[PDB]
Amino acid sequence: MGSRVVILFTDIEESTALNERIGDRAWVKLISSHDKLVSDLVRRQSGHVVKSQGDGFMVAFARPEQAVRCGIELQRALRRNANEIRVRIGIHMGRSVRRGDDLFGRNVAMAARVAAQAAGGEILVSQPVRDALSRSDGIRFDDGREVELKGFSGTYRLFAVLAS
Amino acid sequence: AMGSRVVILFTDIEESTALNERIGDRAWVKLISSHDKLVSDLVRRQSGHVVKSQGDGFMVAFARPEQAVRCGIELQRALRRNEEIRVRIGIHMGRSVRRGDDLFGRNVAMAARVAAQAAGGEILVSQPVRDALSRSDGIRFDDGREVELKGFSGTYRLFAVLA
Ligand SMILES: Nc1nc2c(ncn2[C@@H]2O[C@H](COP(=O)(O)OP(=O)(O)OP(=O)(O)O)[C@@H](O)[C@H]2O)c(=O)[nH]1
Ligand SMILES: Nc1nc2c(ncn2[C@@H]2O[C@H](COP(=O)(O)OP(=O)(O)OP(=O)(O)O)[C@@H](O)[C@H]2O)c(=O)[nH]1
Ligand SMILES: [Ca+2]
Ligand SMILES: [Ca+2]
Ligand SMILES: [Cl-]
Repeated sequence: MGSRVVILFTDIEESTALNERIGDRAWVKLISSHDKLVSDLVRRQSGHVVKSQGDGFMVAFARPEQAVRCGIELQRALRRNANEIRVRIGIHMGRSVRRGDDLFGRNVAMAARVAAQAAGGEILVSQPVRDALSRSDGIRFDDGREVELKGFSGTYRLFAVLAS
Repeated sequence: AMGSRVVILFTDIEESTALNERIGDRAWVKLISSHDKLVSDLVRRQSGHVVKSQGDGFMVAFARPEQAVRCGIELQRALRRNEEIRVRIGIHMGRSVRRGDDLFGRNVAMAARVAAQAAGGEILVSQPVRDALSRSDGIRFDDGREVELKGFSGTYRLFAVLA
């Protein structure tokens, strides 16, 4: 049930406080610019922005390498811009159900919680994504850390992407 | 805060992930599709407009606060009539920027925080909503509770609808 897909979630760290700080006029411009940045970078990695969930986006890729490369590029771009917003990025892969312009299923929820575990400026991936990229000549991960994810039983090991 | 005055309602299913894990994707997708249909129908009955589906819920715009509250009341009633789904409902009003079929601004964020504060089966409204319904619209509230909302300074008094 469901087609295999790689799901990437983004989320701006403390976006409400930011909005309150800079005001709605500045916020609308900021988020408009951010939307364009993400959309552009996703299309460069042949991804698809499924929808804008909260202060971020749900993005679908066919291959985990594309998702990680996208996340790496986004974090680089946001760092360049600051010279400020920090974004969390989470990536998970598995089967999920398509419904119009949306994806449903436990693996969508899992991807969202992986992103929620990430610090601002960090890209976290689930164990299946890390394992799928175990032999990448360019992508590098840390040793991972164990967490429990809301709504799920057991423990999960999440891995941070180490970019050059 | 900028834009036009709008009443924003958020719905959010309580512990939807645990529910999904319990019944599986096949059953969950069937359940959420049914739920989407239910919410859409009830929103339209009160002249509301579903702006988008935020998480396992919806962001909905209404012109008047009584419309939003009546929608919430009817939704909670319908879910009770009904694999059990409990939903938090939060309602706030204020100026927000409406562009590209979306709503932006601090009052959107505030509405989301109000919904997050609500218990499953509860309809919580901000003080501006409560004050706007002081007239006999056939709606009653509790005495309110004072809480901190993430991202905002100070406290806010939120009122539960007594249906
Ligand atoms: N919770 C929720 N938020 C939504 C929804 N739709 C749009 N949003 C937006 O998502 C934002 C929610 O902020 P959060 O990400 O939960 O919290 P934050 O202020 O960024 O703080 P962090 O915990 O660091 O992320 C609001 O500003 C809303 O405008 C929705 O359906 N549910
Ligand atoms: N966090 C987050 N979730 C999203 C987003 N877009 C869609 N979702 C879905 O919304 C659901 C979020 O789960 P939560 O509402 O935070 O948690 P829950 O399991 O319902 O438990 P509660 O805290 O009681 O609501 C998941 O099923 C996600 O797949 C998004 O942009 N951010
Ligand atoms: Ca955020
Ligand atoms: Ca929920
Ligand atoms: Cl979590």
